Amino acid sequence: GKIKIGINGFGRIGRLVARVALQSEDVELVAVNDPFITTDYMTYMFKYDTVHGQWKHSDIKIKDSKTLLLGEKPVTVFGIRNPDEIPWAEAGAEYVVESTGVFTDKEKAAAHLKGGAKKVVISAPSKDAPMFVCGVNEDKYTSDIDIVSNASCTTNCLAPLAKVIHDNFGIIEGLMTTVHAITATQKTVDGPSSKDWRGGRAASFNIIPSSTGAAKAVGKVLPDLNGKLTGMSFRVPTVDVSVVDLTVRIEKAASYDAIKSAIKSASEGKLKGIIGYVEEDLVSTDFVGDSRSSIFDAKAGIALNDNFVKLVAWYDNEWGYSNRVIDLIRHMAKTQ
Amino acid sequence: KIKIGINGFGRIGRLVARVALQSEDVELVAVNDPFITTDYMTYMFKYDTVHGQWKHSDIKIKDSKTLLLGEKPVTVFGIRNPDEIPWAEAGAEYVVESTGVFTDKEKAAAHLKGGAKKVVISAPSKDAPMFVCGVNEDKYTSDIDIVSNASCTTNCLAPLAKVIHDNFGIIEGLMTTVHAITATQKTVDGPSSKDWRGGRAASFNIIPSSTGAAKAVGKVLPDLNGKLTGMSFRVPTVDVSVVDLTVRIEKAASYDAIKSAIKSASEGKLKGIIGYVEEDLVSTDFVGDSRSSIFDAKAGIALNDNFVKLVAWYDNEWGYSNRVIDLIRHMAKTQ
Amino acid sequence: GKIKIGINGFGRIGRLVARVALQSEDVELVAVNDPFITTDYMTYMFKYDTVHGQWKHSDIKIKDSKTLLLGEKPVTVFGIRNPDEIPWAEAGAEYVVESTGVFTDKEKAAAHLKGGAKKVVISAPSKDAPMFVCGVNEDKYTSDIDIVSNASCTTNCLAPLAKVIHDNFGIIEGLMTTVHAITATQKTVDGPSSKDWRGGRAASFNIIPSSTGAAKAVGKVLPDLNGKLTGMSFRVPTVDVSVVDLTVRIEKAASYDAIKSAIKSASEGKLKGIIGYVEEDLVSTDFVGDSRSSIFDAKAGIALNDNFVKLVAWYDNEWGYSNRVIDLIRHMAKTQ
Amino acid sequence: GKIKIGINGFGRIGRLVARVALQSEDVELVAVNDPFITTDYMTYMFKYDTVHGQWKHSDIKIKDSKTLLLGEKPVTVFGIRNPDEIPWAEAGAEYVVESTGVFTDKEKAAAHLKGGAKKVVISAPSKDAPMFVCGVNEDKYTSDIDIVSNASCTTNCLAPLAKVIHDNFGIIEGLMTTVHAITATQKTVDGPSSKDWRGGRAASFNIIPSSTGAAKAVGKVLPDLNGKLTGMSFRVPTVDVSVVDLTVRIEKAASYDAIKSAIKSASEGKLKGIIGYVEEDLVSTDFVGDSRSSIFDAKAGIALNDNFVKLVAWYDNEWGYSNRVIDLIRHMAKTQ
Ligand SMILES: NC(=O)c1ccc[n+]([C@@H]2O[C@H](COP(=O)([O-])OP(=O)(O)OC[C@H]3O[C@@H](n4cnc5c(N)ncnc54)[C@H](O)[C@@H]3O)[C@@H](O)[C@H]2O)c1
Ligand SMILES: NC(=O)c1ccc[n+]([C@@H]2O[C@H](COP(=O)([O-])OP(=O)(O)OC[C@H]3O[C@@H](n4cnc5c(N)ncnc54)[C@H](O)[C@@H]3O)[C@@H](O)[C@H]2O)c1
Ligand SMILES: NC(=O)c1ccc[n+]([C@@H]2O[C@H](COP(=O)([O-])OP(=O)(O)OC[C@H]3O[C@@H](n4cnc5c(N)ncnc54)[C@H](O)[C@@H]3O)[C@@H](O)[C@H]2O)c1
Ligand SMILES: NC(=O)c1ccc[n+]([C@@H]2O[C@H](COP(=O)([O-])OP(=O)(O)OC[C@H]3O[C@@H](n4cnc5c(N)ncnc54)[C@H](O)[C@@H]3O)[C@@H](O)[C@H]2O)c1
Repeated sequence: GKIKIGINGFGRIGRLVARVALQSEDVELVAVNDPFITTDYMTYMFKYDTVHGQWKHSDIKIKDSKTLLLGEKPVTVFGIRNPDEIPWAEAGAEYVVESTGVFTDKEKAAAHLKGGAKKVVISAPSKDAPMFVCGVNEDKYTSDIDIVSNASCTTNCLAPLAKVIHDNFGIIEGLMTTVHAITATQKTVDGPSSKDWRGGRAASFNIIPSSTGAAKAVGKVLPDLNGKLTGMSFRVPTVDVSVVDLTVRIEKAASYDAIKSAIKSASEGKLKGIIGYVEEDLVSTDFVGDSRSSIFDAKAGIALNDNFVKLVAWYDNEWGYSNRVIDLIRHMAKTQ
Repeated sequence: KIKIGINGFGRIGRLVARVALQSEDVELVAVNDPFITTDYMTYMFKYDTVHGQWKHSDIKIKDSKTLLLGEKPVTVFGIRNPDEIPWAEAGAEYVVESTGVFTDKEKAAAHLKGGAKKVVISAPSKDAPMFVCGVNEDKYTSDIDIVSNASCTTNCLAPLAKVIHDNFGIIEGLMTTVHAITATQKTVDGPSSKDWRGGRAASFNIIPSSTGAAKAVGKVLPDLNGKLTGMSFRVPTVDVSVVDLTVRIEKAASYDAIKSAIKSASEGKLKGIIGYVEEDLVSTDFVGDSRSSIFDAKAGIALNDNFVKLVAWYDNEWGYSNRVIDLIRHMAKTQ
Repeated sequence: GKIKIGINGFGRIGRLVARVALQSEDVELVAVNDPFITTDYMTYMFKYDTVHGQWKHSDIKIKDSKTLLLGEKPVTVFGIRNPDEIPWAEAGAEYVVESTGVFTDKEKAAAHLKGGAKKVVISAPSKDAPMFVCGVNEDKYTSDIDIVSNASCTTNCLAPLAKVIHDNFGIIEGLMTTVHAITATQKTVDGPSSKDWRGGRAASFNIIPSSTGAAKAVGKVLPDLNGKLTGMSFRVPTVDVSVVDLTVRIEKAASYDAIKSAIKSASEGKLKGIIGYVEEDLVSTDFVGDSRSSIFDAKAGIALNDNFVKLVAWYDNEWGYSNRVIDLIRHMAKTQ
Repeated sequence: GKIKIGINGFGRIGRLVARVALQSEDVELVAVNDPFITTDYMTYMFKYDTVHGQWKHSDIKIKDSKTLLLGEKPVTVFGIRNPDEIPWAEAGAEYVVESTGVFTDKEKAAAHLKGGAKKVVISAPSKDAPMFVCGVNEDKYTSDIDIVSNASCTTNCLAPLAKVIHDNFGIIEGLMTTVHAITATQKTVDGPSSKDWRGGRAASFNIIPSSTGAAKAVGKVLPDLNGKLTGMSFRVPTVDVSVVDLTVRIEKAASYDAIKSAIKSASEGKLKGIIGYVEEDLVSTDFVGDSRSSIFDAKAGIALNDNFVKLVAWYDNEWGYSNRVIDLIRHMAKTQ
């Protein structure tokens, strides 16, 4: 080991990927860049979390103007806006997590290579960097690629479920709806959002529809499913945890029980850790802190017939995805 | 000149009263609720968290058993059993059964003992004839004294499905409703014997729930019996819900063809029942909308010409309350 | 014969100040500037509102890139960043409502005079522009003052109440707490807020303590109270409508009924329309749309004794204030 | 050996008092009564919680329809409405936690004795049963008392704070305000609530004033402060964690720093575990899970002068209080 990483954008995903790395045995966080959060403010934002509780694993302290100590393990802090000016090499950061939400293009994210980084993992979909979803197509990653995308948390939820359903029963066509928690891009009160008008309306007092390429993106990581899936979303007044509502038409007829057995076995086999399976009366909060990418809700789903069903799968959009960012880094690091 | 009474002065009861009191043809003459005194009733009727204060008329008490809406008298009852309510004394011909505990045909029929002539159950009934305005209210016959106006969800789903089925032919469909919280839910994790998920804190959880609204469409549109079903997700909003209907259709149709069909329907026969919008609206923009189903053109999406996802809004409280009154109007015109 | 005004910053307050003007008999909105809201987006943001309902008093349309049509009446639209670059006189705007939140300094707010504007009303506290509060000290205004502040929504609620109490009973000292709805400066989720750390935390899932000079500002508009009042604030998960909680030790002993009586008298007299009086079991949503600056809740308060009492007054922080912005302009227009 | 307790009313407090017992080393939960929660349903309500996470401390099994298995320890389950009919003795429950909220009268709670219980601790204020607050007057308890009250969560937060301020500076008089999270007695939508009209209004969409004698109650556990304190509450849209806002006029002049010091000193000494002290930018969710009764927030408070100040103290109305119920039981058992 240890695998040395840096994080650009110490936000919801940035801070949680830090918790995952800090709690790991094989990954070492060595640097964090965010020009909007000072070293001092960084210890506060990292220690306290409205959703995932207070950090109690180690002690948080400031060594100096730009060095955090987690315990004492040292973490360099940067406050640079331009990625091509971040000296990642100085801190030994081999892998950089691009979780700012503004450098998703391959060309922008590649700016990190200038300061000495060897690999960059974009914490969101990318238009030109290849996307990988763990448990679905991460084995397609080749080490000659230096900039990749870990897709969206929604694709990480739907992709695993669709692969199981497709492998077992064959998917003819499917439509997805995700009841999604509010996020950083939304507004507390009605305000401007030029590219997403509905997105500008007060987040916690409205059900706000939105478009999403998360379902269609499944066709990129699973080519056989190209053009057979798409969907949309409804952002709702909850702080975290979202759910996928997949309406699918399958080729091979199968009872609901049959579908439940296929998912259960997958959650216990090759996709253990990625896809979960519950059969209780759970609600959103019960999934806070769940590290799986997709937790199938057995009792919530409903079948119209043996070839037309609606499947339900939860996902802690912040926690599960953050764990997948790390898992993808772990796999890239084990490649070759 | 239609005289009505309301049993259960709750969310639906109070709003149905607002519609009636603001109507020219309907007259509320009596209200019954054992858990709300006459004085408290004036407060619960005047102030509303979501539909604003009532200023249409002055609200005052005359006596302990009589309210005055500006200048019209409204008798107040506090009876527990429906078969003890002297509806006729107040001259109430139609009784809106909105308590939520008397949906059985035989239980609602209790209002007839007090002299009521017809009863309209503000909810689905296991055995009472069901009618949805704009869908099958014309199947109503004057010999029927007890009917169901179905659920707000079914009122949203039914009209829409009828338009798509008649134009395009729905082979199969699955619906999900993102629904506002209601009175049956809890503020904090509490006991809900018949619905565990529903006992969990209402405004701090996405809460899955089962719904018969989709299956009930089969009762008002026979050709869709067994062709639809679904579920629901209760979310942290105070009112206004939305139906997401995914359907496979017989006749191939572009999304634009589907939009115009709905738009046409909204400007014709179903005008006032089904609405059509093509703006970036959100939930609160629908508070106070009297339609049963408001199609969101921009929210919906189609995978191909035979498989699509349609989105329709509905103020579960206000639109339904209006339908309750519309059914009464229709029944009253039925010889 | 109308007072021609313009609005810089088409936000919560700018948009509602616009609703008030458009429906008035004496003020005419002739121009609005907001570099973040295009002309067509402006018609959408103005028409629909999560808290105050849809605009139905008149039709809304776009005459041209650059002109709106509010019930057959034209409103010029600008999208200029720098205030000194706004051609207000072109639109004929005599009064400018500075509601962007970023130009509260008297010398920054004065940039509007460059474009031909004659008077500027800052919709917020100002460190160097004088503050006036309707019902408290607006008559102190003289026509040679060209830049003024309408204070804060909280001071507009606190000032009138404090005045009545002080004039009748004499305030020895007081401490205020405002349980305030969330606003645009807050975040949907745990986000950066360098000047107000607490204010960065998820808005609708936390009680959030906050500093405020609203009680201290009372000294500016009411000299004899200078230094005798101060306070704090808690931001809670509501969309609009706030409440002031004033605890005061008074010089003249008075029963709670006598205190209630003084406030009622004022609400029916000199302070009608500014201070309101309620004796019913109301809650926050019952005040949405109330135009008063301070609605005294007679039942919610409690006195420990005849010289120490806790008084409660509600205020639609958005609507009440917006109406006061207009009332101040009307007053200034009548001066000299 | 172990203090064997029984719980009547498996609600928020009842279930969290159970978690505390089940995690202690000295307390043994042996019986639970709740006629509205079946034995099977009980495991589900006990295991998952919207606020305090999933119970992971020990496994949960159902031995049969009358008993649960928690970490191999049997817990009898009753479903009896009338308290006088619960055979506490049969289970071995010595102390009974009366947490239904309907049997707070001394004579009504005494019903638990006819079934075999020796002591009854009511988890709410009582009109006549002796009230005790750990760290304030729990030593006033005498073995001849079999039925006591552990006061309210609010009085538990305020009393310890007032005791410290009074012992150090002397409290001449004070007025309190509590910004409180919603509770089970409130309603999801505007519904009937005859004894509390405001409390019938939509809980998560309104700021709801409410009366409260939690402040007047301090004079009960703290005789010297009788008639020196009172106040009221504001229920707001949060799921848990409330805060006390105390405005007090003190006798001995003290700078804010000296007051902070006195509180920090008490939090590290005699009142350790009861009173807490924080000097950071925290928000409500940061206190979820805190076991103290009162957490002083140094930075949130403000002083007008050395004799008139506003003190802020947080409390997880659910958790802090549940821990104190166990502590009161511990003290009673230790003073048999
Ligand atoms: N929140 C989720 O549920 C979720 C799940 C999966 C993927 N994502 C994706 O992760 C990304 C970040 O999402 P988030 O919710 O954590 O956002 P966020 O807003 O919480 O965090 C983004 C961080 O980027 C920082 N930042 C801004 N400009 C910067 C710059 N030039 N250099 C360095 N740092 C900068 C910000 O100060 C902020 O702390 C987005 O692309 C998002 O779509 C989010
Ligand atoms: N709220 C909605 O969105 C909605 C929409 C459509 C249909 N419905 C249906 O309407 C019914 C009521 O729903 P709601 O949300 O208005 O509920 P609610 O709880 O707000 O109102 C029900 C009222 O019934 C009263 N009541 C109880 N027992 C009574 C009795 N024996 N006699 C007289 N009155 C009595 C209550 O005191 C209460 O005021 C239910 O069957 C519900 O499923 C609700
Ligand atoms: N919302 C309230 O409760 C309230 C009440 C009283 C006073 N205020 C004060 O009013 C001001 C605005 O508050 P708000 O809640 O309406 O804020 P907001 O964020 O809703 O609106 C501010 C508007 O300013 C625009 N803007 C930004 N930069 C600009 C520029 N250079 N030129 C022109 N427009 C620009 C934005 O695009 C936005 O639409 C603040 O100073 C605030 O303190 C707010
Ligand atoms: N934050 C808080 O919620 C808090 C803090 C301090 C004190 N308290 C007090 O604790 C008590 C309970 O409050 P809660 O919030 O836990 O309420 P809750 O409604 O969550 O729980 C009460 C439980 O009592 C059960 N119950 C009802 N009648 C019963 C009977 N006859 N026999 C046995 N069980 C019965 C219910 O089924 C329910 O599970 C109240 O007196 C309250 O004032 C509450």
